[PDB]
Amino acid sequence: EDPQLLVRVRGGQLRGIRLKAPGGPVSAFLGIPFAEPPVGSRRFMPPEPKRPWSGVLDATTFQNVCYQYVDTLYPGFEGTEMWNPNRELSEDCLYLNVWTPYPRPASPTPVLIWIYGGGFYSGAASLDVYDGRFLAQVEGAVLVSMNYRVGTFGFLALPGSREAPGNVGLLDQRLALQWVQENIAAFGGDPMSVTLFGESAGAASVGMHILSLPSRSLFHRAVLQSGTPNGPWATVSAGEARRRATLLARLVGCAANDTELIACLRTRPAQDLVDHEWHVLPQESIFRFSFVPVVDGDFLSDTPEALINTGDFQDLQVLVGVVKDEGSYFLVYGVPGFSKDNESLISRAQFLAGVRIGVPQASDLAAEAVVLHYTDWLHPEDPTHLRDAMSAVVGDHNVVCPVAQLAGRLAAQGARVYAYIFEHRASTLTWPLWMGVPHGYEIEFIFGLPLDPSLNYTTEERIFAQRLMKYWTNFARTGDPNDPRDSKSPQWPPYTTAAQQYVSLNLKPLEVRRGLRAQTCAFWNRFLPKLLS
Amino acid sequence: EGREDPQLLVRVRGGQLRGIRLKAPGGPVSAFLGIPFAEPPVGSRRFMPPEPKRPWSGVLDATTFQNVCYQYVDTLYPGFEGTEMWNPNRELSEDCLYLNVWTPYPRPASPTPVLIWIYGGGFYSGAASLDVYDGRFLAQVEGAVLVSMNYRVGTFGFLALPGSREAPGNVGLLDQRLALQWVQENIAAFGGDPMSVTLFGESAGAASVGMHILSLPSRSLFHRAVLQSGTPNGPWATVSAGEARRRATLLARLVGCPANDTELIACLRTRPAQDLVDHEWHVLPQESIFRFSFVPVVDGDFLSDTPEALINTGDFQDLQVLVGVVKDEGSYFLVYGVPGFSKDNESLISRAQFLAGVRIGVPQASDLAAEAVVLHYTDWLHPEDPTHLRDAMSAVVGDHNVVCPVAQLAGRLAAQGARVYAYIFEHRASTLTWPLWMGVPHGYEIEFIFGLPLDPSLNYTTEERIFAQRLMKYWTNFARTGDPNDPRDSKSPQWPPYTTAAQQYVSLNLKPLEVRRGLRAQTCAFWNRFLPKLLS
Ligand SMILES: CCN(CC)CCNS(=O)(=O)c1cccc(C(F)(F)F)c1
Ligand SMILES: CCN(CC)CCNS(=O)(=O)c1cccc(C(F)(F)F)c1
Ligand SMILES: CCN(CC)CCNS(=O)(=O)c1cccc(C(F)(F)F)c1
Ligand SMILES: *[C@@H]1O[C@H](CO)[C@@H](O)[C@H](O)[C@H]1NC(C)=O
Repeated sequence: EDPQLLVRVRGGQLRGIRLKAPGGPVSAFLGIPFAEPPVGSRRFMPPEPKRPWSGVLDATTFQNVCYQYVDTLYPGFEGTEMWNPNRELSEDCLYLNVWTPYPRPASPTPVLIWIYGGGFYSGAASLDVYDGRFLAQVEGAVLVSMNYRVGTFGFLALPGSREAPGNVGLLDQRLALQWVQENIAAFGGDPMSVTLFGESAGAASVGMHILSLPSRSLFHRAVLQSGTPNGPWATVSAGEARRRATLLARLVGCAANDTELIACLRTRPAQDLVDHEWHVLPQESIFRFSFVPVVDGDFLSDTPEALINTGDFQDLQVLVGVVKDEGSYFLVYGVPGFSKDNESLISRAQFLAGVRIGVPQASDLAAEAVVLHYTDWLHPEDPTHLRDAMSAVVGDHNVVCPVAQLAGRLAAQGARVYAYIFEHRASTLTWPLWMGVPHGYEIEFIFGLPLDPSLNYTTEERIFAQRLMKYWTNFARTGDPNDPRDSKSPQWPPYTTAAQQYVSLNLKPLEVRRGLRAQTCAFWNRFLPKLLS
Repeated sequence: EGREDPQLLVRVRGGQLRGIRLKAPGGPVSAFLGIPFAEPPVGSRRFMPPEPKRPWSGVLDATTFQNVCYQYVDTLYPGFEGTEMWNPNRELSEDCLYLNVWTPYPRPASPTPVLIWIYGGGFYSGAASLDVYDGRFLAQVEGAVLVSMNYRVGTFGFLALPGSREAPGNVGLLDQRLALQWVQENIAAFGGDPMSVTLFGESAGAASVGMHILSLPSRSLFHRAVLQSGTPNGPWATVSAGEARRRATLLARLVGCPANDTELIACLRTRPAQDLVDHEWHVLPQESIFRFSFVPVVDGDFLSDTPEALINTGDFQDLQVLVGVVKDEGSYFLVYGVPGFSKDNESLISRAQFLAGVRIGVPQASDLAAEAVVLHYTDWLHPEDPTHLRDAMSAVVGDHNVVCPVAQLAGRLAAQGARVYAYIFEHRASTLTWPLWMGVPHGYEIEFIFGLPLDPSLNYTTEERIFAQRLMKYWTNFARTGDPNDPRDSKSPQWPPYTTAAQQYVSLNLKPLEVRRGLRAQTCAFWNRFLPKLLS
């Protein structure tokens, strides 16, 4: 056997596998169990630390994907499949993955911990897009990724009940966080330098760890990509959670006590739960998800907004960002007149129709406010503008403005913030051009995929991917994405409340801009709330 | 007669006039001044609709300006030209219904298109005799027949107890209508063409013009319209009947005037004119700017419905209107009310002062509507910059009151059949006496349109003369033909009509015409489209 592939952790012995990255080998350990399989009566329950094992456990292969809805809108299409599960579905999914350089680091390496997205209803650490070999190999990072329970299995809550207190998916993450503290040293990783990063639902979990005291001792830095704990989609109230749980239970046939109800749910095949997962939304919406974290006054003392509005972030360091076209991706998923197979030019009417969807909570008047604000009064009926507007609304509503809000809140309250906007459209992107740089297409670059010679990316992009892996790791190492030996380019300045500087991430060297949709986000973050209050 | 100038003696329906030959830079003009067109609206005719002037005997000397209609006089800035130039320059009297006529010298042989000017001044002030309204240049240089007229302002012109016989409302507007009638009967005696009459006016004058377009009995008295920095629609140009009554009654109390409306009015008719003026500003519902106590009332008579209603639903194929604004419609008003602001400093305000100012500048806005205003005009990169705030404050006031109503008007008119030409006037006079920060304020296009820079003794620059002349060509071409362009100077930039499809309009300044798209389009969607929903 190969010594560089045998590791003893607190629970037993593991055998990793030696993988070939373009530039050299890396040691990988996949399918590492961090919890007792939360199946049977353990459904909806917090996770328990995994029992010790005998012999040498094989950790050379990806474990199962947590049970979730699978998308089927464009069957066999790379643009959607790249996010679908690539291993069997199982409730038995509590496993993590560690990549490290080969030979494993000589001195304690900073740790990256990735948390996936998928709107709290899908996702997996086995996705090719999340391949950790490149960062480990090129930047010599130790990189960790866990599976956590999504959808009903991870976030169905009957608040205040003992048998379904909610947030267990986030507990699954918190427990892998712990695992890394107890075990990562063995792989050469530095438990004293752990950066979390994540996108979409993932960025919000990161945020929620920032905001939950029990977690603030498991990491030292965060990166939130295209997602926040605050905002319209990442949390529900206890009353809203209770509502959906109860509704679902009704939907599969379970009207009495908390204990009785959940008991019956526990006796239901996975696909039954997923079969109705979607039917419990309060409105015909987009960028809305059925089972998400709940404000329980436990994991979350209060709402993320209350929490960011008054937290003390004296000792925090954070990288926050969006892409150029946060909204596009979502429109093809049920917004009348949109499709990836035509340029989706819309009429004024469909534009109105579509606003009541991307802002499901909006009053009649609140919606009119949006429409008037995003209409280009020079070309109020121009089909291209109307389409592009629809995207902007949805992206600004759900991502850009919430992010602007968090940055502003953090910076103002002591935190050290770096903000980007990601502006480069993949050469091999399979979505139409009208969607621009969609939600989730910075990831491949951060993870270093363009170095995969066979992915047919251009050289410019290979160079670009390398530049980001640096930023991200320099951040992990130092809390500052700036090369301490660079050099080009103009240096990435911290986001502040006074100047509000962020940078564009594109093929050209860094350019500094001021104000993250300042005027438009003022409208979302400052005025609209009055309009509904 | 017999030894006078045979070229200064004309007859009108009321009798014989003797006018005066005036000198202008380029030659002589004929001027007839203080021609009475109505019986003096005094004593028991105070507040009443004007009665047509009764013929006189002998030749009436029409060589000097008549009395200015009784009005409040600005004292904010004593002896300062900036303000003085708008103050009455003849004795104040309730006997003030007189018009003026300027024509070439000698008078034209073929019928000449006629320009009728109507002064602004909030309906609280204004005189056709101010220097800035001198027809001598348009007359001499373009061969225009120019008519300007006095009309009752303040209480005397617009105080109304709606529904009553003694104070029906709008008599100020009726004075004007009477002068238009006068032109239709008499203007041919001076060589003017009654088949070709063009109204024009600024601020309240502009609003006035709007109101004749909108008022059926006026729409045979003219053929074309110009509206400078004012509109019949908007926040300040009109009040409901309920609100007019509210203010009439309030004024009465303030002056001791407690057969119901009859008794009330009768008492008011016994008050010195000066006591009425002394109390005019107290009937305002809120601390404000760009609001005036006594303006036209929506009576369902002169004005059948509200101006807003009428422009929304009208048919204006036959209408040729030229409209526009100045770069800085709002600056002038700030120094008369908004704490922080003054002509004698650079008026850099704080955020606090800006929020306080928005309430004043938008007096009828709820707390929520005001937040909306403040969030729109705030620059969220620099929400505390004193210079930005100073200029946003100016822009709230300008947009709300002029630029957006004008935008609203052009939009509805074009959409409904009318030829509209729109402009923005961007040139600050080298001679302007206000501070730089005010930009090109409300009213400082007038001197150029009337051609005052041609007066050599006014110390304007050569460019400004060329420029003043260009603008007279535009105005006077539009008067002639309904189109401001020149068929003969065809190579020069064209001035396209404003259309809902392209919202085109031109910049007016020392440089050749530039065409632009969209009258503060986005910001006016706010004022014109959203804000009304925020309260509906
Ligand atoms: C990094 C993103 N891609 C591109 C290299 C990874 C692989 N595509 S896939 O896993 O998402 C996959 C796997 C199997 C089938 C299909 C489909 F083509 F049918 F869609 C796709
Ligand atoms: C990890 C990033 N994304 C891809 C960009 C994963 C899936 N997209 S989504 O969850 O964020 C999403 C996107 C669009 C529609 C829906 C649906 F719920 F309506 F189906 C979900
Ligand atoms: C119409 C011609 N203007 C030129 C700008 C003369 C000034 N009168 S005002 O209505 O425009 C005006 C000007 C300043 C203050 C006020 C007040 F009503 F608030 F007092 C009114
Ligand atoms: C114009 O200029 C002359 C000096 O060239 C000056 O004496 C005169 O007072 C000025 N008049 C005005 C109107 O300013």
